[PDB]
Amino acid sequence: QPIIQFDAESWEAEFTQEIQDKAIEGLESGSVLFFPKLNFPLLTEELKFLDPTWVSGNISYDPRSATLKGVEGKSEDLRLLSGLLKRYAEKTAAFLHLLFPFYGSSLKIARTSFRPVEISGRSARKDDTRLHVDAFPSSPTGGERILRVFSNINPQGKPRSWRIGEPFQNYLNHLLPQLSPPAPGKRFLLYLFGITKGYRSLYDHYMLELHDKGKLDLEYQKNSPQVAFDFPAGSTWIVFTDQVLHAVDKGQFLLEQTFHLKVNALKHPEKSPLKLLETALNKKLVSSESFKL
Ligand SMILES: [Fe+3]
Repeated sequence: QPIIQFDAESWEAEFTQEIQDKAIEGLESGSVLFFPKLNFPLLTEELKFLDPTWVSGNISYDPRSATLKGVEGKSEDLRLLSGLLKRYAEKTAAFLHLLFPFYGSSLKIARTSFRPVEISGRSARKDDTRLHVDAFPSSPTGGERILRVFSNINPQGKPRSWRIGEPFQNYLNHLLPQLSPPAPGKRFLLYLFGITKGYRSLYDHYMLELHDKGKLDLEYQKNSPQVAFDFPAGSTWIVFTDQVLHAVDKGQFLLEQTFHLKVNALKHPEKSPLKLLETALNKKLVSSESFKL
């Protein structure tokens, strides 16, 4: 069940335990949780930002530090834009705490993003029209999960077209023969040189290889099992993007919020990419891992 549909229409929705169960089981199994009626409204004063020219170098906001990046302009405009992204951070965070009480306080918010550039007009590694799991060369996770909340805020009713691929285990299996260990010492140099933020764990190395090799595998991109789904304007969806194979084909105006979650906070840690990779390669893939006696 690549997509599980939910009825919630409010960011302050109260959830029964049955729906909370459905959500966590689905999320952890690598489904997209889809909320067709959960719209994220904009203030009249924010409507001006529905314009791709605000991107100056893909605008980001760090709720932890209340800092906005990737955009230039007058102070008042940056203030408004920061307010928009801040509100998205707040609402998504509240919603996740209402929906996933099992995770308790283990949900750690990360960066908020506003994507006002049209997708259809968009290197092979960066081509997000190619199925991939999320892995960022400059930003290793150390095994932590990448959980994202997305909202289509297109004011012309245009959907956001995605493709959803096969389960992670199948993707990993398909690509296994192409995986290779890192060159000795190379990850340490990336760290010393500031190319990576923190040290790239072996887990991160392998997720990057899956991401990259998968994107270059043209036969796989073309022929692997995948479903095309249009997320309507005014909808929201929630995905472990390090586990769900995904690609975006068209659309414009998206808010996105990243959260991180430690593997030991999961209901079924064995389903995580970290544990699946550690099992497949029979080794510990993050050196900083906690040790269970
Ligand atoms: Fe992605």
